[PDB]
Order: sequence, then C-alpha cells, then structure tokens
Amino acid sequence: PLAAYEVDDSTGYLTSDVGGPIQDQTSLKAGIRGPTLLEDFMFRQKIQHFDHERVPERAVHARGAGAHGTFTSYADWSNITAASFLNATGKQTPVFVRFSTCAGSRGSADTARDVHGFATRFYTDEGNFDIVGNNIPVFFIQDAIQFPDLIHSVKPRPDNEIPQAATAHDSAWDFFSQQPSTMHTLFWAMSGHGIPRSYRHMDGFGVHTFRFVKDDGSSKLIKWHFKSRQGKASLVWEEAQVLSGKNADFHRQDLWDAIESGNGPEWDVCVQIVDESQAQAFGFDLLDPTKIIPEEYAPLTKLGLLKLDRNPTNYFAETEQVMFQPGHIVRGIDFTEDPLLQGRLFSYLDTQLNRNGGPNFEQLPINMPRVPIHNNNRDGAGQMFIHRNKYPYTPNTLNSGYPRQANQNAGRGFFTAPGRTASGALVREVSPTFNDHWSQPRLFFNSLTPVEQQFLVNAMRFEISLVKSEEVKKNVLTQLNRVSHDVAVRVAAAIGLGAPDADDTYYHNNKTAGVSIVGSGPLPTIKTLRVGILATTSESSALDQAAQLRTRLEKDGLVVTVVAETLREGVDQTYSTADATGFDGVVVVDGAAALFASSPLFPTGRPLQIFVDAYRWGKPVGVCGGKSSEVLDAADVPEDGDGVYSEESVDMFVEEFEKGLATFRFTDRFALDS
Amino acid sequence: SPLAAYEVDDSTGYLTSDVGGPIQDQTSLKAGIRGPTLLEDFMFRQKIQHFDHERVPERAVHARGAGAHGTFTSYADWSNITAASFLNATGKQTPVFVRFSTCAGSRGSADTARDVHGFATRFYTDEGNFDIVGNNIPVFFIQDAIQFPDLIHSVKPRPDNEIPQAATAHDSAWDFFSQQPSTMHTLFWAMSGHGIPRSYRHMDGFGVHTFRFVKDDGSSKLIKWHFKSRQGKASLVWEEAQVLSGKNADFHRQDLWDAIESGNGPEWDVCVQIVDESQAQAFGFDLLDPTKIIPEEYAPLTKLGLLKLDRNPTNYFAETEQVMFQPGHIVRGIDFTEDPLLQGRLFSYLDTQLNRNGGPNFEQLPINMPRVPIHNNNRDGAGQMFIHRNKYPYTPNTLNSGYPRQANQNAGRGFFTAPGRTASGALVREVSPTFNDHWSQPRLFFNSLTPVEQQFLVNAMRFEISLVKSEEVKKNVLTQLNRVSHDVAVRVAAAIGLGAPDADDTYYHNNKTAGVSIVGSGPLPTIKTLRVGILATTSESSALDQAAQLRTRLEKDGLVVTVVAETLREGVDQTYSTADATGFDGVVVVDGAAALFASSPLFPTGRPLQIFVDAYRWGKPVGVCGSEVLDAADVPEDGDGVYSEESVDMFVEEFEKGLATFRFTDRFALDS
Amino acid sequence: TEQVMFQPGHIVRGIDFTEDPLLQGRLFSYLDTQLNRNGGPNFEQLPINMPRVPIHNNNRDGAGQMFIHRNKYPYTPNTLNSGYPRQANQNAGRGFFTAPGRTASGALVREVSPTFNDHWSQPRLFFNSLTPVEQQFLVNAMRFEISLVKSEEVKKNVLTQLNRVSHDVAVRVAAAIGLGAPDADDTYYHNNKTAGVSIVGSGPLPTIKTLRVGILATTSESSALDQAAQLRTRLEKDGLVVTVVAETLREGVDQTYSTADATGFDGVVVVDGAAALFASSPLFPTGRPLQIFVDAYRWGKPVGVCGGKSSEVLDAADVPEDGDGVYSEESVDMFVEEFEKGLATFRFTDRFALDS
Ligand code: HEM
Ligand code: HEM
Ligand SMILES: [Ca+2]
Ligand SMILES: [Ca+2]
Ligand SMILES: [Ca+2]
Repeated sequence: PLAAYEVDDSTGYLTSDVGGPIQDQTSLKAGIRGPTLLEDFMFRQKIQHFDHERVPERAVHARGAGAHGTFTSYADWSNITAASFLNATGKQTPVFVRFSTCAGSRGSADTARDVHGFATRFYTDEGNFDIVGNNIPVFFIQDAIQFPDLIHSVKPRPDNEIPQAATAHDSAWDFFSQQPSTMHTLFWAMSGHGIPRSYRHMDGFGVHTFRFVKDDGSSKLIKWHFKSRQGKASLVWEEAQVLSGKNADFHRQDLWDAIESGNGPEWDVCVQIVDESQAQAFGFDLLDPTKIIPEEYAPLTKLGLLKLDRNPTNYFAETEQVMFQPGHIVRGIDFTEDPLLQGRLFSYLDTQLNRNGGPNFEQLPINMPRVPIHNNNRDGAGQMFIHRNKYPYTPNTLNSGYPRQANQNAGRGFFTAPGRTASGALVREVSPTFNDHWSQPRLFFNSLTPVEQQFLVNAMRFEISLVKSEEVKKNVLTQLNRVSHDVAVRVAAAIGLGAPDADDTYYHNNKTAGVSIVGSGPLPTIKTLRVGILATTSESSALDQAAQLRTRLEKDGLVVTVVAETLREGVDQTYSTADATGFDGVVVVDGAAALFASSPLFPTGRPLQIFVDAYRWGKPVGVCGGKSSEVLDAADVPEDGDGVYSEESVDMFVEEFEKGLATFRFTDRFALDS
Repeated sequence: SPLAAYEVDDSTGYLTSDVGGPIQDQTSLKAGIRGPTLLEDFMFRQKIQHFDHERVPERAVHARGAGAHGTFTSYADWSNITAASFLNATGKQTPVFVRFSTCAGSRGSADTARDVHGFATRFYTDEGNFDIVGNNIPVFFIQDAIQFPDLIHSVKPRPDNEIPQAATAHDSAWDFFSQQPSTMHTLFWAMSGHGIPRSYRHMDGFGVHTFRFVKDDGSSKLIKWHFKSRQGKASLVWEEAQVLSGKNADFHRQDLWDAIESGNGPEWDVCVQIVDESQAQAFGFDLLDPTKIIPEEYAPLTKLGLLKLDRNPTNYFAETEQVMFQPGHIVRGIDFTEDPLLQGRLFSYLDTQLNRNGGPNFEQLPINMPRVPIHNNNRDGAGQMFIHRNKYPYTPNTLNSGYPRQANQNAGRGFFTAPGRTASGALVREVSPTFNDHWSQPRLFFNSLTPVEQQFLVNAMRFEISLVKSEEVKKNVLTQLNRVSHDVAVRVAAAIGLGAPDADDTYYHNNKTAGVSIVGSGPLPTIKTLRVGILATTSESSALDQAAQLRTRLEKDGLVVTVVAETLREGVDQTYSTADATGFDGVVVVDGAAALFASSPLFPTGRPLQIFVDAYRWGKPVGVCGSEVLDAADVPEDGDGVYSEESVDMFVEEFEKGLATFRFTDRFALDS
Repeated sequence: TEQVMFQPGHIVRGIDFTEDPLLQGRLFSYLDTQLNRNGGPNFEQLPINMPRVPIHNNNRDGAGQMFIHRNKYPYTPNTLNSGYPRQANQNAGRGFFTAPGRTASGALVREVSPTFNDHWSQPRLFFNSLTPVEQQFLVNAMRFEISLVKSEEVKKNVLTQLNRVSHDVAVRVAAAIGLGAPDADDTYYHNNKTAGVSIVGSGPLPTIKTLRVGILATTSESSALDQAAQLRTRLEKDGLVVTVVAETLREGVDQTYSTADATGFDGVVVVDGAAALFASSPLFPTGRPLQIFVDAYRWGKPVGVCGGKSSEVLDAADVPEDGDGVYSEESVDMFVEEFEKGLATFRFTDRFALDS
C-alpha cells in the first residue's frame, strides 16, 4: 500500500543517513579512559536524530491508533452525488482510519471516559477525501470560535496540569453549566458511549450536516453514520478505571489483535439524506451541530462497506503522521453553513504546520494521494518534489496554459453547490433557531433502558462529587434540571444538595431508536471476545480440563487465555499478571477449586478476585466440571444467576456460555435508585 | 526575578487581541445570521491559530513530570573544597527550580509506572545557572552515551503499534537488557521499590556521574552528588501502583502540589561523597563507570546544604513544561569527568532544546533566564527577545573597547577546566576493560535488601519476564540474572516454567552496603502529609460524630483526613463511589458504619469492604474505632498494624505509630 | 527591522474592511506567514510587535511563550475567574465592531464582478498626466525591459496590451524591439488628465536639506583645497551634505576619486584650482574626475565650476556654459545661491532626447 516508501533492515551493515558504513556502539575518545571528541560524527548524527525524534502531539485527539483498509461501494450513487468513489457497484478505494480519545495527552489511557475520534481517509481516484468524525453524533458547542474555551475547560487545570484525560474537575463542569449547548454531548459522554468496549464496538459520525452534489448541480443535505458490524458495547466505569491502570493500551491492542487474527472490523458507511427544504422542518436547525435527526424522521441509507484489515508497519510514520482535514473534500460533496464546521475548515490546515514544522506535510507518504498532482505550489521547507514546469503561474503562455483550471464544466473540478446563497447583515450573532439546548438531551435520556439511565446518573454522581466549588455544583444542577427533574434529584442526592424545582419547559416523553447500547440486543458476533480459564498447575486434570475447554472455545474464534500459578505448556498467563479487565468472560475448571477457598507467586486472593470482579462487572462467569459450589460459595455468586453457568459437559458448558458472551452484560447485577 | 516581570494578570479587564485591541471571542462573523463564516474575521483566526499551535514536542525522555520552586541554603563556607559561589558562605541562599519525572512514558502516562525517575535541580546562582540533572537511582543502564537511543528505543513502545506505554514489560526491553549486561545494576534498582516510589518527596536524587570539585588554587577532587530525603524513603507495592495508575494518573504531581500548598514543602540534604583523584580506580571499580556506586562504607556523605521546595508554579506550561535543563550549565568550581555517558550528555541537551523550543533563543524564556547580567556576542535567531546595544559584537575589537572581556581562571571569575586533567593514548572507539564487571554490584545491591524486599524484586521480575513472548529472550534473561544470583534466577525461572542455568559463582559474594534498602531504612522520620481514609456512613449520627472526633486529632498531627460516606454532606469529603484504597496510607472504619461491610445504587457492590481489604493486603495500617468488621474483611485482630480501640486518643496514638512504620511486610508470602 | 511583523488584520475600533477581493485575502496571509518567519505562534511577544497597552485574553502556551499567566481558568464563559476577561463590542469595552450597515446578498460564487473589467482607461489617464520627458522615460523603461524578453510571442502579446492603453506607446516601444505595433484600437483611449501623479510636474522640491553636493578638488594645489573649504562652509550653512573629493585623503577631504561616483551626489561642483585633473594616476581609474562631472551632467543634475575660470573644465566635459543647470561664478556666495536653485529644481530634463 505504502510499499514504495518501505525500508528494509533485515540484513546489512550499519550506515549513516548518507550510506557510509559506520559503527554506533562506542564513542571516539582521546585515549581509552579519555574525553569524547567533537570529531565523532557517528556519535553526533545518531544523537541528533534521537534528540529530534518527537513532534508536537495533536492539539486534541492526541491518544489514538490507526489501520489500513478498503471501502467498497454497494451501488452507483451518481443519482445523488457526483463523488467518484461512490460511482459504481463494487468500486474499491483504499482507506486509513485513526480512532482516538479526545482530551488526554499521548500516553494517557485508552479507557478514559471521553468523546472518541473516528477519522477516515478515502484515497479516491479524484483525490483524498477525509471524514473526520466522532463516536458521538453531536458536539458540545455551536460555533468553532468557542473550541479553545471548551478544550481549555476540559483539559487539565493550567497551574498544575491536573487532572489527566478527565472531565471530573471544576473547570469542565463550570463550562458545561455556563454553556448549556454542551448538554447533549455531555449526556452521550456520561452514557456507555463515553467508555466503549473497543474501537470496533463503536459507531462513527460526521456530526455536521454536509451536502451531496450531483453533476447537474442539485444538492441534498446529508449526515454520515458509520454503523458497526461488530455491534455496540461498553465497559462499566469501575472496570474502565482498573483497565486504565492494568492496560493503558487496551483499545489499540484490541484493534491490532483483531486485524492480525483475520477479524478486521467492518462498518456500513451510511447517510441520512434530506431535501434542502427540510433544513428547519424537523423542529430544529440542520445547521446546529448539537442536534441529531431522529431515525424515525430520516432512515439510514447504506452506501458501502468499510473494512480495516492491515496494521501499520511503523506507527510514527503512519499513525502519528497522518494529517486529516475536513477541507480534504472531493467533487460531489460540499459544506454547509454550520458555524462549527465552518471554523474547522481553517483549523486543520493551520495546525499541520505546527505538527509537521513545515508546509510540505501533504508529501509525507501517509498523506500523499494516489493520483497525480498538478499545481503551482513551490518550495517551502522539506520540499521533496523536483518540479519540471519552470513557469508556475496562471495565466501563462510559456507553459502553454497548463495546468488548466478545473471546475463544474471542465476537468472534474470541485465546485460549490450552485444553489447556495447568503443574505443579510455581516453579523457576530447566534441564530435564535439554535436556542433549544435541552429537549434533545432529554430525547437521548428517554431512549436509554432503566439500567442505562442509572449508569448515566452514576457517571454524573461520580464526576460532580469531585467538583470542589459549591456554586459550580448548584449551576450544574440548574442545567441538568432543565433536561430532567428526575436526573437532577438523583444526582443531587449524591452531592448533598437540593435539586431545584421542576421546570418543565423542555420536558417531554419522546424516544428515538438506535442510541441505546443496552437496548441494541445481543452482539451479532462473538469472534475476538476474550475468555479467561482459571486453572492450576497443582492438578494435571485441571490442565486437562483447561485444554479441552480451549479447543472447543477457539473453534468458535474466541480468544482464550489459560491462567495458572506459573507458565508451562498450555498456560498463557500467570495469576500475577491476570486481571478480570483482561476477559469478556471467566471460567474456572473445577479441578482448580482449591485456589478459590496464599502464594509468593501472586497477590493474596487473586484467583478469587478475578472471578468476583468479572461477576460484579456483569460478565458471564461459570465453573466447568460439575463441582461448582466451593467456587460459587466463596465468590458469593448464586448458582441460579442469569449469566452464571455450571455444567459437567464441556460441550454443554460452552454452548450456554457463548450465549452469555453475546448477551455481553448481565444488567440485573446492578442496583437501581428506587 | 525574570518570572515576576512576565506575570500577566487577567482578574479584571475587557478581552483584547495580542496587540491590545479590545475584541469579542464568542461568535464568528458571518454573511447573514445563518450564513457562512468570513475570512475577514481576524478575531476568530487569531484565537484559533494560537490554539492550533499550543502544543510543543514532549521531552525525548522524562516527558511525564512536574515541578516546583524553592531555595537552597548552604550550611558552610565550602571554599576549602570548591570555588563554587553558591557554596561560599554559611547561610547563603540560592533560588532553585526542581522537576521530577518518570523516564519512559509519554507526557500523559501514569505517575506510578515502574521506572527510573528524573530529579533535575536548577540553582540560579549569582555566578550563573547551575543544573544537576539526576535520577532517583544512583547508577545508569549503559556505559557510553552513544548507546542511549538503543536503550530508549528498547524500553519505549514497540514501533509498529506503539505498545506498551510506560513499561519495560515487553520483549524488546528484556532483549536489550539480556544482550547488554551493563544494564543489570539499574535493572535491579528499577525492579525494587525504587521503581515505584510512594512520592517524589520520598525518593532521593543522584547525580550518577563522578564530577569534580575545583578550588580557586586549581586543585580538584572527585565527587558524587546525593540529595538525601528528609521525608524518608518509601515505596508503593506493585499491585497498588497498577490500580493507582488508573484511579489517579496524577498521584505524584498532586502529592507534591498539595504538600507545598499546606506549608509542608519537601526537603533534602544536598550531600557529596568526596575522594582524591588518586582513588579513581582504588575501590575495585572505575569511578568513570556510571554503573557503579561508591559504597558509603568507603566514603561517607558530607552535608553541604538544605534544598527546600516551597512554591508551586503559576502556569504549568510556561514554567514546568518549558524548563530546559543541561548538565552543560556548569559554574566555576565544578568540572566534568571522562565518564563516557556524561561526556555525550553534554551534546544532547543543548541540541534537543532546539527541537522543543523550535528556535535558538530558549535561554530567554523566563524560567531559563539567569539572575545575573548576560554579556555576550550571541545575536539574532528566531524569537530574539533582547535589543542589543553593542553594535560591534566580535572579539577582538577596539570599536567597543574590547568588551565583553574574556573570563578565565585569572579574570572575571571565569569557568576553567580543572588544570590537572590530561589525556594520553590512541584515538580509539574502545571500552575500557576496567568497565567489564557488570554483575558484582547488582549482587551487592540485592544482598543489601531485606528478605521481603528481595521477594518484591523477584516478584517484579516474575511479573515482567512472564509477559515476554520470546522463549529465546527469556532464556537469555535467565543467563544474565544467574551471573548476579543463582537464587534469583531459580526463583524467577519458577514463574516462567524454564530451568535456570547452573550456578556460575564468578561474581557471587555476600557483601552488603548501607543506605540502599527502603524497607530497612526504619520508620518514617515524619508522618505529616500522610493520608488517612475514614470509612463512615450518613445513616448514623454516631458514625459521623466518631469520624469528626478522629479528624480533629489526626489533622492537628499534620495528617490529611478524608471522611468517606455514601453521599456528600457536612464533614464528609468523598463518596464511596470515588474512593479507593490507593487514595490512603491508612484506613479506619468507624464502628457505627459496620453495616456497610456485610448493595447500593450509590457505589459499586462491596466497595466499602473492598477499600478496607485492599488497604490491608497492601500492607497499610488499618483499624476499627469503637470485631465483626475485622471478621467480614478476614483481618486478624492480633495482626501487626491492625488496630482496635474504643478509645479515640488511644487509637490515634497507636495508628500514628503504624503510619510511621508505613508498611507491615509480614503480610506478604515468601519463597522458601 | 527584521523582526517587525505587520498585518492589515491589526485594525482598531473606528476602522473596518471593505469587500475588495485583494484586501480580503491579505487578511489571511499575514497572520499565517509570521508562523514561517518566527517559527512559533508567539511572534506578537517580540518587543517590536508588543502593544503599549495591557493584553487580556485566553491565548496560551505555544513555542516561545514569554508570559506567565495568573488566570488558571482561561475559558469563556466562566464563573471561576468571575467572568473575566469581559467581551468587548460596539456597546461595551470599546470593542472592535464590523460596520453595522454592511450586508451580503447573492450566490456563493467564484466569479469576477463585471464592474472590474476596464483594465486600460486608468493606465491611459496616468500616462496622459505625465510631462513629455516623463512619458519618454516611461517608454524608455518599457523599451529597455521588453527588449530583454526572448519570446517573440510574449513581445507581440505585450504590444497588444500596451496598444489598448495607447497606440503611441505601443508604436514607440515597438520601434525599439523591431516589431510592428498592432493597429490602433480606441475603445479605452481618451485625453483626461489627473493632478498629483506626475513627479517632473510636481515643481521644485520644498526643501534641499540633506541633498548631497560633491566638490571635486585636488591636493596638488593648496588653492583648490581653500576654495573647497570655503564652498563647504557656505553650503553646510544651508543643511546640504558636502563631500570634498581629491586624489588622497587629508584634513577636509572626505573621499578619494577612487571611491567617488556621480551617483553619490545630487549636484557636482569643480573648484577651478582643480582644473588640470579634467584634461592618469595609480590612485584612481583613468579619466575618473572628468567622468564624475560628465555622468552628473548626463543624468540631469546641477553642475558647476566655482572660482571664475570655467571654460577648461566645461569644454573638456562638452557641457555648454549657458545650459540651464550649469553654473559658473567667481563669488562663492553667488555660486551657492544659483546652485541651490538648481538643487531644488533637482533634474534638468532638457538634457534628454525625445521621440519625434
Ligand atoms: C464536530 C466536531 C468535531 C469532530 C467530530 C472533530 C473530530 C476530530 C478528530 C477525529 C481529530 C483527530 C484526527 C486524527 O485522528 O488525526 C481532530 C483533531 C483536531 N481538531 Fe477536530 N473535531 C471537531 C471540532 C473541532 C473544532 C470546532 C476545531 C477548531 C476550530 C477542531 C480542531 C482540531 C485540531 C487543531 C486537531 C488536531 C488536528 C491535527 O493535528 O491533525 N476540532 N478533531
Ligand atoms: C546518567 C544518566 C542520565 C540521567 C540521570 C539523566 C537525567 C535526565 C533528566 C532528569 C531529564 C529531564 C530533565 C527535566 O525534568 O526536564 C533528562 C532529559 C533528557 N535527557 Fe538525560 N539523563 C541521563 C542520560 C542521558 C544520555 C546518555 C542522553 C543522550 C545522549 C540523554 C538525553 C536527554 C534528552 C534528549 C532529554 C530531554 C531533554 C530536554 O528535552 O530538555 N540523557 N535526562
Ligand atoms: Ca480545574
Ligand atoms: Ca520549526
Ligand atoms: Ca516489544
């Protein structure tokens, strides 16, 4: 894919960057115990490179991971868009996708509670087209000019730089409560969408309304929705926290492993399509990025399949250096007057100068298009091209008038949708059509299941309880109360304040499909899900049981880890390094029961803690072999429990257990406010 | 002070651009109320351009870190051993800035990663800035600076997928260690409690290299810097460090910030070991070799002065992120040695600052400025903040009357290279054979730890090496560990189901040395700032009363008290939902709360009990104030560091003893 | 000087932009380009770029950040910093505001307004407003530059465009380059003139202070040095910058003939004690003293001989004694009074050939 740029070092002698064979292990010194010499160019070339390895992290979405893939169109979409990549059934275009958290620095944990990025580049035969989206369909703010306010508030306090990758501090909730537009995204982030099970188990959204533009000039309004084929799934908060410490790399490792095992994740790339006349028809403004179109109003149209199936060769060169822009647009697509989108168009082109340190960032391999470039851009630091045209100006006769101007009528040029207009005063004023900040947050809340609603309440209780300012806490209750009195009461109970009186201006009872995680039913596939088998080296029959279970589980593409006191043939991991956050279900072989009812080889009570944690976090758990009561009694897990299994037959154990893995979470183990 | 002049106050006033024009910054300028944004909106672009360019490259190593201001005070006139001005008078005060850090992780990684730690001190002296750029471990992994990128690439994440963050627990790191045996000494330190210190305040600082002290008369002696903590030595246990990394990635920087805010700024005695030049090879190793310590039994510590950190930064980015240390920031009275690791460092720091700052004028940032006049002919460069009056910036000149004047051993208090230093021999890329013993001092170190400490170290190695996928690498690791201690190799081999190689006694010995053991260093000299979690309940007026009684007592003794209950209210600090045992150094359950330890929508199932049990398993002082609680938690009433008293005052007294002991190590199983 | 970074975006309350598409795009360029020059986003902190009033905003960090900001809540809206900094606009805080009568209406277009389409009438207005000799200089600059263009097609295309401004210009230029001018095309021709664009027509200079007078003298005659000293005193009294030139330096001589050139002076005076130099030396190139005088005359400057004896110098130079801007007096006083009128006139344009 980027084969032309690969460098192989599987053989050969060390050389400088200019091909001179050298060594790099000992400095040149004036005598054997002498000082190092300035003339040692071997030393200086190697250390200079090392000294300059780092580049600025992205201003947001610093922490993330990418993979290569293919997009395949399901149809000829010419009848709605001139976009070349969508112009034929089965047409394939290479892609690169990067997923990320949003607030944390490089090296912060994947399983922070946060908005997540989902950025996709299509290397089309008419230019690179990027859709730079999030896993949440609405954004916090209604005007790009407010982005630094939002980001400053969410990022660590700037005196001490605390806390990392978290909204759980005063400044964030101060902003949220003073800028009520934030409520909708806030509710999404406080739901299980803020803590996805993996990048493969979340959807991607363009957020903004864009336009599809036909060759004839007619346009329609669209929203992009990348719908996961793996299904939707979340962690529970108290698992996400432990996982942040046990495996900061959880999401990037999950993605990397799925691709390597031939389970590359897939999404249906979809749009909602509506007429230009419907911009204000749905009870809100399609220019407002804090609003969704309910699927009951406009159904999803599937355009094609996105599949990620190839990991990068060098993370820095590919994932770190990929530079996405919403301004990377192609003929057939256009912008709308969404004031958040409008300002983004400026930001991405500008910020890449910061990251790259020079203007030629489009020439980096990962950023290059797959079709020829013909323009009069020249020079600049890091210029890799050697341009033959010595008359790089338009209009010219001395290069026969090339390159020629491309537009609607010639050379397949980009063109602005010709029906677009502007009218009015030049103003710094918010449209009153943007003013309802609360009805959609309530629509979202109403659409979650009872346990889902409790989890959202509990996320808010956790975070707001860490806000020191009594005034900020009260202000937060004021805003929450406008979305839902019941939310405000339940949150207030945790923080020892009174909720204010119900204000029903924005309350309503409407619901919408497709936003609940709990309500989206069992997972459509269990391939890649992780089963930890707790066993012991003290009983050769426990290992026999573990081996039989492994064979039967791996047959169905589950990723199996056998855990014992020490490593040996057939054991993957020791108890010392094992944790419940490492598994989607946990099985104990009854031969190992004694470990459950002290060792220098693992912390006290570790084998039982793995089982108890997994149970408490809602995972399918069980004992295989017939003798289950010693384990279940020690764990205080009821044998009759939903998602608790006990069979002597390995085949029968696995059949039941696999149903539990697809259910994924057993939500009856979590208490509800009365 | 350069920082006072550049402080910007925004507590009043209307918003302005960077050029002082009053503006707004909340709505974009548009062609009509639902129209597109205008290119002519300079308010928008100036604000967004700034935001777009806020980030700068992180440090190549020590990216995760935090800083504080303070003072250094000399104990004596040290002219008898050094010309250094900041050391030339009893009571002489010099401002300092210190930055502490982990070493391998990127700038958002957890404080409580297992790692070497940075301890970099700048003394803004009256003869120039002097930096001691040290670590919390006295020896380094490698013997030549040219190997640094090899070490660092191996320990940092694998470069195809950038996994794992802030961890040596992967194949490449152990491959490097097992192929480059000089690493063993530092590896042993990193695998001990020194890899997971309880806080920046509870670790020491070392200059690592041998340096020189140079007197005005030109004579020199060899020195090692040792900053000795007045807070005592303390570590986490590994399982606790893991949970902490998720619950509070900011634990160490918060611990430091808080200690300073409460008037408990941390202190170190700044010390040196001082030996004669003739002793460079007298101790059974080469003092140019940065993998060796001088045992304290061979050269005792001399206390030069007090280092105290007592003011937090105003802006983290401007001060902590932008501070740029250099071992080349040296002052008259100090010199380098021919340590090949030190030698190459001198080049690296000056060069790397170009990457971070993006221009050559990084010494003009307020945090990097000196507190004395600058007179030189350095000019221009991006970001030039001075307006130089001298229009003849060359030497020799007559047109500026020969100024600036040359400074040297005999003019203007100039820096001078120790005049006794020589070099002789071939120009070679060869390692001195005096550097070849990579295994005796790792053994010395291991011998000097207590039995439970040695077990913790074996268990750290068992943890990490079990995660290495390559059988070849694991075998090579056992080969090197075996040269240090056959017992260590046997015990770690046990966990990974390989057989250890046969004993090879070449480097074995039974020697020990003082001052390297954490557990063996006795109870903490102070318990001020240590954290007590009181587990209570809102359902009992008596429980809240009991909590409050304890609070007034413990707080008067300097302890930081957190009362935990189901919900916040008067006198309750944290909810059970946000509480964790990693948040405390000791845990107390009040009697009236006994019921919680037997379901609630206000916290996860079993949370109250879990905090108590985690605290006990991690060795902390735990207690009940007011038997069933100790029963539910399976905690022995007669256990060392388990407290049970009806008497408030009696409990606080016993418990405060427990906080000093800090860890009750009898709770951890040992190989036998 | 090198670090000053100007921007038309540096605007203040009371001024606003217009929809000139050239101006509109400049607003982007200057902010962006300073990143290239400065290498970092904090270029407004360079001393030459700093304002002379307080700065209150939430811009933060960036390479080279010189400020230490005390406000730890740099976001709007906030309560934790009491809502400061406050928003400034037309009604509060003397904020910048866009002229409120400004509007836009129409399609979003990449099209040129047809009102921009006349490219030729104003060039012709400008040309008409210059004096005859001025028009000759302009034709001569065009003849000079276009003659160096190698492509015959480009030269042809240039005459096509010039011909639309003025058939006469195209003809006169065409003559120098051996091509024929296109036939007259009078769409944009006219006879209108405008005030204030002509240099030659702007009358004599309002001041001669700082103008440069080179006095050519000799060390071979003590009398020449004396004349040069007296002239110097009389000229310096009026704020003129005087350079005395001779073969070698000594007290009262500023420059050698070797370094001197007519381009260094606004007027040139030979002292008659130095007349023999104007008829070889290892101390300057052959013919240098005379060449300074002749160049000065050819380039239209006031030139003269002071002392009373002028024919030897003037004849050697081929300069007519009665030409305008040519002076000859014995009296230093009378000489300077006449010469100073010539310095205000500045250029004697009757010395330049015109096309017929
Ligand atoms: C709809 C709301 C938004 C979404 C879904 C969004 C999405 C993203 C994503 C996914 C990335 C990381 C791309 C990658 O993986 O490299 C990103 C980076 C960035 N975003 Fe946006 N963003 C939004 C709003 C904004 C706004 C309003 C601004 C500023 C006006 C902005 C400025 C940036 C900057 C400076 C970066 C770093 C870009 C780079 O270094 O390449 N974002 N955003
Ligand atoms: C004795 C062994 C060493 C110790 C104790 C040491 C200590 C440190 C410390 C404490 C910092 C961070 C200072 C801060 O807080 O900003 C640092 C940064 C750095 N070190 Fe060293 N180091 C050692 C060896 C080396 C070697 C051999 C090289 C390369 C030849 C090196 C290159 C760097 C670089 C490039 C940085 C980032 C510096 C900056 O960005 O300002 N280190 N090291
Ligand atoms: Ca805060
Ligand atoms: Ca740069
Ligand atoms: Ca590796």
